[PDB]
Amino acid sequence: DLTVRQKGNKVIKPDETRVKQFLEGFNIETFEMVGTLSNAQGTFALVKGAGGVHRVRVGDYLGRNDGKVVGISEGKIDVIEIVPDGEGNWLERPRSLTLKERSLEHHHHHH
Repeated sequence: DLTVRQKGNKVIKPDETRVKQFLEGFNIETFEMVGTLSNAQGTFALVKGAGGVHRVRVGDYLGRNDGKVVGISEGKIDVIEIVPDGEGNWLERPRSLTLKERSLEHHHHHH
């Protein structure tokens, strides 16, 4: 196992050597929280994307921004994603994925 603590930023640039997951090739926002599981085994999160279903728990990663799992609720999932600062450096991006539901929004320019 490994510690999940982090002070400041300690962010790093993306590479073509790190773990290459099928879901890691798609945006983190494109995904939509489907459900959540909680039992003796622990707390897992169910999300849909890339034309399929995926399951990850605290510690795992998802999205091209390596969205790490930090929080898992019944109606929202807290995860830390990596995003650019605007010059070249990266930074942490705490985003919460709420359970899928009726909604709508336009698309973003920068991907």
